[PDB]
Amino acid sequence: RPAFCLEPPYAGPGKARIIRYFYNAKAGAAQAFVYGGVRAKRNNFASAADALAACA
Repeated sequence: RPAFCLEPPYAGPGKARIIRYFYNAKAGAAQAFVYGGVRAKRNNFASAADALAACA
């Protein structure tokens, strides 16, 4: 799998409250986190299905 799939989630400095998904390779799962709306990293998906498609 791509290296970015190993990143922990990055909320960023923004104050928005947007649910996004990251791939947790240790758990083999797509997991929800709250994203602040700015400075997204690569392991940041709109849905669990998208995270799994890229990283599973």
